[PDB]
Amino acid sequence: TQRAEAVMEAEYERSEALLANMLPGSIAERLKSSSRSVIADKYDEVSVLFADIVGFTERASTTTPADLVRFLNRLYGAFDELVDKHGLEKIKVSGDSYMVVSGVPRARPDHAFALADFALDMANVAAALKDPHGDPVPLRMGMACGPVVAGVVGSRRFFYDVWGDAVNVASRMESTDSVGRIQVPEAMYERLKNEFVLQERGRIEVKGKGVMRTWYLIGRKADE
Amino acid sequence: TQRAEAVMEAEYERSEALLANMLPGSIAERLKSSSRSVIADKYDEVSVLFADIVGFTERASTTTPADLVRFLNRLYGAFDELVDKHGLEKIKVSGDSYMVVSGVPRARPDHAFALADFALDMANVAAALKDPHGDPVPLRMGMACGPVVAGVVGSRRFFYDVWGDAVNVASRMESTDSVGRIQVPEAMYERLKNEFVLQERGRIEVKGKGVMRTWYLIGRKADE
Ligand SMILES: CNc1ccccc1C(=O)O[C@H]1[C@@H](O)[C@H](n2cnc3c(=O)[nH]c(N)nc32)O[C@@H]1COP(=O)(O)OP(=O)(O)OP(=O)(O)O
Ligand SMILES: CNc1ccccc1C(=O)O[C@H]1[C@@H](O)[C@H](n2cnc3c(=O)[nH]c(N)nc32)O[C@@H]1COP(=O)(O)OP(=O)(O)OP(=O)(O)O
Ligand SMILES: [Mn+2]
Ligand SMILES: [Mn+2]
Ligand SMILES: [Mn+2]
Ligand SMILES: [Mn+2]
Repeated sequence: TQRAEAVMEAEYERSEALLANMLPGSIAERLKSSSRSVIADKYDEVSVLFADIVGFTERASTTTPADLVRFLNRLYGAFDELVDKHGLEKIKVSGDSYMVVSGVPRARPDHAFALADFALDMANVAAALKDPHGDPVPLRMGMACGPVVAGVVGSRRFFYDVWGDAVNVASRMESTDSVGRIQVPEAMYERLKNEFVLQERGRIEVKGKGVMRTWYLIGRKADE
Repeated sequence: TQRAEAVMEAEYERSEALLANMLPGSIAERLKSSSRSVIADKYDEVSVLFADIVGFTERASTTTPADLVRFLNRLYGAFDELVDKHGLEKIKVSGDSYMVVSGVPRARPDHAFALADFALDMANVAAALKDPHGDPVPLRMGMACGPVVAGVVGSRRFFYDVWGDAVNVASRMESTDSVGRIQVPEAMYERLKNEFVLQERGRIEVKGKGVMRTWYLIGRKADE
């Protein structure tokens, strides 16, 4: 029975390790509580980041669809290493778009700073990496902070997603960005300007907000 | 020892039941195994659908953020039962977006017809129901077909997903679609046209493909 008792726990360890990989800590437990209630938690202030590969579909002429997924897995493996180093939250991946959130599931007041350190690190990572044909991997990166709702929707193939205004403006900060830069709205610049160094881009038209003044994040302030 | 076995059996069962709903079973094993290969399998003939709710962010003015998440779970959970009815593959609910696939894991000659019957059924069920404020639920829908790659990318937050040209043009079919219509490209039209009624929209600009002749799925043909 020991040859089965040890194997049942070895299979439990593998199962728990997968669930852990796919879901944040508290979320996996909530989904095993066998609570019929839905997971929708309000968060007062979180920072969200989107990073998106510049001209990914043009690569479909020189690269096969399977090698493009092998590319994504390689590049995301490098980014996943970086999210663990910074202790942040990877939410999801939408093709060539990588979403990282700071301040969920465990809220933290320095969310903005931590994501800003992350974005600058991510910039240095992609800058060092080559696509399937030895060429560079250009990125558009945008951030935003604010009230968000995080939770799990649906009965199958579910994940912990986050919804809110800050995901909507961070999405625009990324799409409206010039390749190689980290774009932030006026609201985040206000949060960052004390510890970070930023360059004013100017006015920008948002797809659902209107017109905003934007800033580019270049690095931490010199400690001297 | 007696009470120890009683709880440990149940805990093992929670993880397995949770895990069962989270991924296709054989990909969960490939993920629990020590394989260094990319979980990426090529599939020839698959149809992909993208749905997205029209003006979701604006509903936050009348509905609380958590009731919006509860709504998304009520709405897409209803469609989750419709995918099963049609024997298709739900990929995810991301933001207010939904991805359903036809032709993975098992290939079916009617992959395009089965997903077209599903989208039309989905458009009828959405039309028959209200949002929490009592207003209608207008959707944008896009469909496409062709060779696809299905699997998992990255080392953290494993999620079973689908990539390819079909998922690229289905997302553009949805984003560029008029509200309440189901948009498909010329290639998809050419597949459906002998069992379904289609109306040409015409040549429209789509990102990464140029100018495409698009159509609107209207409904099934009168079998006399
Ligand atoms: C033959 N095409 C592919 C083969 C293998 C893997 C991916 C593709 C592919 O075309 O991926 C694209 C979308 O399907 C894929 N994609 C986007 N959203 C989703 C999504 O939500 N799900 C999946 N599975 N794939 C998605 O991302 C890719 C890039 O989309 P963007 O919209 O970001 O544009 P871009 O070419 O990079 O130029 P630009 O953005 O700088 O203007
Ligand atoms: C204050 N906003 C909210 C409060 C509670 C619940 C949801 C929201 C909200 O705005 O959710 C949006 C994103 O935060 C949330 N979201 C989560 N992840 C993502 C993501 O990766 N991308 C985007 N764009 N949005 C995301 O999805 C939601 C819908 O996004 P869309 O841009 O598709 O819809 P729309 O702009 O309302 O209308 P239309 O253009 O479709 O007509
Ligand atoms: Mn891109
Ligand atoms: Mn993208
Ligand atoms: Mn929407
Ligand atoms: Mn969306």
